[PDB]
Parts: sequence; C-alpha cells; structure tokens
Amino acid sequence: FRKMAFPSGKVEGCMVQVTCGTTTLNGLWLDDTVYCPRHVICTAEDMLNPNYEDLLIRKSNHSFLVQAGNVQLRVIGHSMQNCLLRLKVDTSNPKTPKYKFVRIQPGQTFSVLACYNGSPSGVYQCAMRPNHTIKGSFLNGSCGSVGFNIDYDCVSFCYMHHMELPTGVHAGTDLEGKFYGPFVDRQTAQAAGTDTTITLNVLAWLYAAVINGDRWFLNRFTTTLNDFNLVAMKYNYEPLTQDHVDILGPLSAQTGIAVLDMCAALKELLQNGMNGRTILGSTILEDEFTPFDVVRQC
Amino acid sequence: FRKMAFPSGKVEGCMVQVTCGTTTLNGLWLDDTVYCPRHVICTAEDMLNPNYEDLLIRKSNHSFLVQAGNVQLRVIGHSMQNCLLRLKVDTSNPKTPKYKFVRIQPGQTFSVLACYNGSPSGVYQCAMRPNHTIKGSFLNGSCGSVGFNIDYDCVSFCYMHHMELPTGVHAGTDLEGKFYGPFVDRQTAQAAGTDTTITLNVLAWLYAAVINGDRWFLNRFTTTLNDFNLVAMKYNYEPLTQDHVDILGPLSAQTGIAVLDMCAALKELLQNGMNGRTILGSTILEDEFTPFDVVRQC
Repeated sequence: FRKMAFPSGKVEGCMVQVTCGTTTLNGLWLDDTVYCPRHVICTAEDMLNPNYEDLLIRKSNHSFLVQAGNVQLRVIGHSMQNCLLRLKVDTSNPKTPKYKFVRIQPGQTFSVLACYNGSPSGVYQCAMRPNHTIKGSFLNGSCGSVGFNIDYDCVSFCYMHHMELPTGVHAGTDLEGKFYGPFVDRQTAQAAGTDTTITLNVLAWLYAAVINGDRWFLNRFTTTLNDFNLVAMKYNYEPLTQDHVDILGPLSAQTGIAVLDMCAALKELLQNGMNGRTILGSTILEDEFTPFDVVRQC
Repeated sequence: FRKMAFPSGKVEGCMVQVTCGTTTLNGLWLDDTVYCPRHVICTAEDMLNPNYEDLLIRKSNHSFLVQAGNVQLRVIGHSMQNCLLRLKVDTSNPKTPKYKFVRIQPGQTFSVLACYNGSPSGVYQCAMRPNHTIKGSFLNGSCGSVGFNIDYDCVSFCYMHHMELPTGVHAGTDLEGKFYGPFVDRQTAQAAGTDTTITLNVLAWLYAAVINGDRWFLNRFTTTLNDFNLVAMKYNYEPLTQDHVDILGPLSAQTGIAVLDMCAALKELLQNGMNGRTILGSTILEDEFTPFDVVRQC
C-alpha cells in the first residue's frame, strides 16, 4: 500500500524563479501573477528584523527578476498579501491550469513539488502534522515550492514553503499568505510544539488493510469512545471526536466494520502489539493517509 | 527522509488509452508510435493460451482504437516487439519529450505514473525487487502504466506494467518488451520466487542517516565482508559483492565512513536491534533508496 503523489504536470508549468538582489527562491505563476514568499526581499541582516511594508513600498518593479526557464518576465506591479508577494508580470502563463486556493486542516494530506531555483526536482506526498508543520528534509532550500491536491481537472493549492524550524521540520502558508501554525517569516526564535499521531488516519489505514485482505487484527473486545481516547492519549495519539468518528462512516459502510469496532482494534494494537506480525506488510502503524486517500486508492 | 518521485509532467503528455474489442489498457505515445502490452489483443479466453503472432497478423489496423484524451488517433500500422505492440499512428505526439529506453537491474529505483484508461491518477516511487517484481497494490488495473527516471531533461523509460502475480506483486517488461524475471504474458501459473532485502540500499540509507546527523548506530566493532555476508544472509539480506561495496565509494568518501565500517554497523543493527531507537525517525531499515538516490537527495 503506497504513498502516492498527484501527477505534477499541471503545477510544473507554473514554477518560476524570483530573485531580489542576492536572494532567489521559487514562485508560482498563475495568469499574470507570480506568488512567492515575501522574505525574498530580505538581506540576511533584514531577515532578523524585517520591515516588510517599508522594504516593499521602497523597492522598484525592475528590482525583481522573475525567470520562467531562461525567459525573463517583466514585473509591472508588486503588492503584499499577508506573507506572500503578489507580483504582476507582463505575460499570462500559457500553462495556467484550472485552480483554486484552499486552506487545509491538520492531519490532511497533499503533494509537494520540490523545486530548486524554479526547476522541478521531485514530488512527495505528505501530511500536515497536528502541530502545523510538515516532516521530512525534502524542502531544504526550496522556499516557494507549493503543496497541492488535484480534484479531477482542478489544482487546489494549499501550501507554500517558507522556512525550516530548528528541529528541521518545515513551516509555510496557505496561498493567501497566512501561516499554518503560530510561526512568522523572520529569522527568530520559533519552535514547533509537541506533535501527536493522527488517530483518524491510522484508523483509515486499518480500513485500507481490511480492504486489502488483512483481518487478523480485528477487535477481540468492545470499546467506548472515551475508554479509547484514554488509552490512545497514553501513546501520544490525538483524541478522536465524534465528528472524526463520523468521517470514517463511508469506510465503515464499505467494509462492514463499525467505527468503534476499529477503535477497539487500534486500542488493542497499541496495548498488545503486532509482535512481529505485519499489517499491509508493515510492522508499524501509518498516519499519513487520510480516510479520503484510502477511498480514492481502493 | 522522504521517498520522492520524479516530476511526472513529461510522461503525462505521453499517456493514451488503447482498446481492442472489450479490452482497454494504457499505452505510451512517443513520436508517431504507441507502445502497449500486446495482451490488449486478447479476449479472456485467448489469455489462457494466446497465439500472439496469429492473433496479430489477423487483426486489421482499424480494430485498434487509440485515444489521446477524447481524441481518436488513427492506427496505420502494427507490429510486435517481444511482449509489446508498437502501433504506428498518423499523428506525432506534440508532447514527445527527450527520452531513451533503458533496462534496469534488481534493487534499482524508478517512478511509476499510475494511470486509468489513459488518464494519469498518481505517481509512486518504487524499487525493482531482487525477485524481479515490484511491490505495492498501486498498479492494480493500470496495465500499460510506465516506470521511468529523469536525467535532467531526458526521460529514461525502464518499465511497463503487464500483470499482477498471485501474491499481488506486479510484473512487467522493459520498453523493448522483454520481461523482468521469468514471467510470461498469459494467464497461467506463475509465481514470484522468494524475495530478499536489498542490502546495498539499506547501507545507502544508513549513509543518508549519517549525512542527516544520525550517528548513534556507527560500528562498535570491525567486520570482514565474508563475516558480514554470513550474518546478513541469516536475516534474508542479499549478499554483498565487492562491486556492490565499491558502488558505495562516493557515499563513503563524502561521509568519511569506510564501507566495511558501515557493513559492521548494519551487522550490529541486525543482531543487537534498534531497541526503540530510531534512524531518520524510522524504527525500521529502509531498502528502496539506492546509493544514487541518496547522493541526489542529499
């Protein structure tokens, strides 16, 4: 059972490089706008204490160098939106796909097109951690890279990379420039809080296992929701609300396994262990597939 | 440390649907040729005992329906190459990228663009297992889907999916239509042999760990190659040749950790265990990153 990224073609045609002075990062070109992290305007000395609105009101249009492959795109306007610069260029991207901008919740998944200086290098699937960060060293030096989902023909942009935190996890914003989490776009003390396991996703992955033939771990005993949350919290799992439980409705319907019955199986799995046995050929519980991802891939 | 797929844009523009009668699968459109598994010509009754050259000499050009999105592409020729049909169409793909065809070795990695009836649905990274199969239910119903690597601007096609084996792993061919492994393109008894862990890749992943700060597991004791292979084989690991050892040269150079020293660390890891500790935040040893993948992603 594999982590899949969305095909990245529709996003690749949107990736450009933005340079201000000696700083360069990735930007996203849609219609005649280029979106990038506004800290591209910062010198390393500015970055400790940046006055973004002063720095931005004081920059000329021609001080921005935007490149689509080798081709310079002239900037003809610039404004700020929260933590993003929106740069007007003189050319509409002929490869602009159908898109929207959405803001995602913790636990949800998306694909990241990792880029270096505007050139796509790889695509990764990942989840937004409950602490509003994303794990995995893959975003190191690709500020501006974007996270997205594809809904048949429409690209829903949800993430833009801004920074690496002291523990090496990544922080960024939605495409309206609002951070996920309490973080800021300056070089200062910030810390990812404690993280927890995405309980709903681990439940979804146990349903994926049942769908794929694996039944040995089904519950031997009943649980209540409350007793379930009591045990799960001891293993650093997120507590499960009623509404979380209900999101598992379709997977429950299609398998015949009641949601609280699957909670019971997980509770017994945390307490009693796999003991060398495997689920989906794994010795560990996976928490970066949402219920939606499981329905889609099964 | 994340599994990355190559950006799939260059391959997406090549994916079409091929239909013969009631059978449809994916094909790959390059210049004026469409490549697909030749079992597209089979009825379910043919598939038990197909006479491919008779079935193929007896089919007309117009009995092949090739669709690029909604757009029919007229077939104007057909020949067989080993287990692939090469169909001449009347139109050159305007999106043909720079490409080559290469045949890969067991243990090597590639990206798969999983498609349904010609439409890209997701991209996955994977390795060719030592038993010449590929693991992970992701290829279920996407015969014709292709595996590739990208070398800066050139797509190296290496795999085309043909079949699922009784254990649910996938089997396929290179783009000259030669199977990887002893398998055949008919519905008959075939079995993946026993598989082993890709020792060289697990070593590469331990070097990735060192590159990323993780040093706790470095060897406490010396080993010879022979003593190493003796222990590894007991844990169902592939034995390591001298030439395998030498492929680890660059990772050794860049880290300062001699290859036999890393063999020692793995040997001690297999025997003594992680005991709750993590490498690269994982409690298990990963075997689907090659030495090349590690250099590239670090």
